Amino acid sequence: GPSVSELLQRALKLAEEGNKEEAEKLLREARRIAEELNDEELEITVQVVEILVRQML
Amino acid sequence: GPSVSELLQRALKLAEEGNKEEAEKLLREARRIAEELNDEELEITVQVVEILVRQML
Amino acid sequence: GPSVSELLQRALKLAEEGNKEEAEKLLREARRIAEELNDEELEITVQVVEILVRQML
Ligand SMILES: N[C@]12C[C@H]3C[C@H](C[C@H](C3)C1)C2
Repeated sequence: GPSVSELLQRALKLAEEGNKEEAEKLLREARRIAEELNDEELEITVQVVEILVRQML
Repeated sequence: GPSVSELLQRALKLAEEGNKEEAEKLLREARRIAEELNDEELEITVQVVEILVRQML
Repeated sequence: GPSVSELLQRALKLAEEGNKEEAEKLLREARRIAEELNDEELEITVQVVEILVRQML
C-alpha cells in the first residue's frame, strides 16, 4: 500500500494544484490508516497536513 | 501521562473551537516534555503545531 | 552536521523574522540531507515546513 507519508505528500501536491476533491480523498484515506492503527504520530501528522491543505486550497 | 502528540492533538482541537487559553497550556506542556527529552523530532512537531495554533483567530 | 529537524526549526524562526533568504537557504540544506537519506518521514517534514515558511513571507 501507500504509506501515510506518501498519501499526505500526494495530497499536498494536489492541493497546490487546486485539486480539492482528490486532495481531500487522500486525507481521508491517510486518516483512516492512522486511526485504524491507533498511532499517535500518524494521527498528528495527518491532522497537521489536513490544516495545511485547507489553507492551501 | 499524555505524550507530546496527544497534547498537540488536543491543542489543535481546542484552538479550532476557540479556546485559546487551554490550547496554549497544552502547547507549553508539550514543549516542556519535548525539551526535557531532548528529542528533536518532538521539538519540530511542537514548533509546527505552535505555529498552526497561533495562526487561528 | 546539523540534523534535518535542527535546520527546519531554525528556518521557521528565520521566516518568522521575514528573513526569506536565510530561511530558504536552510530549507535547501534540510531538503538535500533528507533526500540522501531516503526517509519518507523526513520528506513530509521538509515538505510541511517548506509550506509554512513560504506562507509567512
Ligand atoms: N513528524 C511531523 C511531520 C510533519 C512536520 C511536523 C509535524 C507533523 C507533520 C509531524 C513533524
